[PDB]
Amino acid sequence: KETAAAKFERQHMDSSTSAASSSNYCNQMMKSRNLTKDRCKPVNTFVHESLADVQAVCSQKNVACKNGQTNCYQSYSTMSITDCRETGSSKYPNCAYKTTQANKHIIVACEGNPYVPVHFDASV
Repeated sequence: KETAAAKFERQHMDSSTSAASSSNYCNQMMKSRNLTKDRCKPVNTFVHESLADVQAVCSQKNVACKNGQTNCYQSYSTMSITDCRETGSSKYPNCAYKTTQANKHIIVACEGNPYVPVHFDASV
């Protein structure tokens, strides 16, 4: 079955674009990445960087995860990201999101060997 590292790439990476180009970006990407298959996921962030730069965060600033775990890392640099949050008209299966583009540091949780990101914690 899908690994946790492959699932983080499917849910959070979009190296093919530099930034969201229109208000429809979240609607199209949440659907195409299959995140609205069983239900509408309420929030999700896409990161518009190369996978090598996001995997490198695992060896950057170790910080506590919002749930208290200590295998989280904060990127030293800000990154281009897109926040997708479910709107008031969202109704399964036609899930609807608001697209917000921003430049922030990201926080991920890492595991394994190679040690790579497997959960997107927060952006700050």
